[PDB]
Amino acid sequence: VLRGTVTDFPGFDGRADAETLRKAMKGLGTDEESILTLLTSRSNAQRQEISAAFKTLFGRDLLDDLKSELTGKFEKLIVALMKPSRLYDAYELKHALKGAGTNEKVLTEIIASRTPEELRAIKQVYEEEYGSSLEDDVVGDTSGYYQRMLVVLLQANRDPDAGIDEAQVEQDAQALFQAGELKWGTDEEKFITIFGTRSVSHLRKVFDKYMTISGFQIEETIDRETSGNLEQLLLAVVKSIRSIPAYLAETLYYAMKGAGTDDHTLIRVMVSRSEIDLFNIRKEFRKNFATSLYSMIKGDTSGDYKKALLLLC
Ligand SMILES: [Ca+2]
Ligand SMILES: [Ca+2]
Ligand SMILES: [Ca+2]
Ligand SMILES: [Ca+2]
Repeated sequence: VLRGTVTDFPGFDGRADAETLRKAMKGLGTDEESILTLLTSRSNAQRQEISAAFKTLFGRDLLDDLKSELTGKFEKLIVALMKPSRLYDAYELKHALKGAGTNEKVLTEIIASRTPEELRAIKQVYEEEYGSSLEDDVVGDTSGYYQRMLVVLLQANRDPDAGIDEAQVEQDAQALFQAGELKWGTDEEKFITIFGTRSVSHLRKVFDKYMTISGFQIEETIDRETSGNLEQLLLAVVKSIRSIPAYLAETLYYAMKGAGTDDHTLIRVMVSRSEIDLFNIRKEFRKNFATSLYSMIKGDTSGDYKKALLLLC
């Protein structure tokens, strides 16, 4: 069952909260600790009510005020909290597509881990907000089978979980076996349909059967955690069919491991999942990585940015 770490604050008063925030901002400087503790303990819907209340009481726009007063990764994190939950994934998608080049990592990550229902809603908001079709901007920025696989997934049309046709489980585990042995370089079209179109429970049975045929897990054969956009996507889909919290816990782990931090991914997964499954991601993190998410964040981040992330966690 999915559990998030941010819920609605009981006893919420949008007006009183807008006043605290005004007082924190107003005058020389800023009180970041006041902003930080309030906005991490109100849900996203309550933050939208605070923005509305701030504007009725003061005629000032709350988010421009926050962008004025805050700086750096803390500012980026607060701005991300303030994005309406329904617009945020579409916002991240638009910013990976836009401009020169493209950030394929955010593309793989959101399209492979969002459910068909989330994707239909995202496609809708993206159009409404940006005028173009998510699909046309994706096609405009990606090439090859990576492009094809993304479009397949963007159709939000996986089969229903019902007819476990074990003959087609058999059949599909064979195709993937043969494809794995050829390093996913030969019959792309066959396996893009299997990974994009089958039901989640069919593909779980297919992944079990693959292992019984080969002796190893299917991600062993696709395991190049770098280099090759299609392979990175195949890996994100296999991982998300098994468990979307486990896959998102893993991208968090790799955002902090080594020199530096991928603060954009750390902010994106912490914020986008705070009210969906961040608790499940936490449990998966500890289980698969033998460290709690809190402790890795704490050693990897500093200042008010750290304080706010630890309160979200
Ligand atoms: Ca000020
Ligand atoms: Ca200050
Ligand atoms: Ca681009
Ligand atoms: Ca690091």
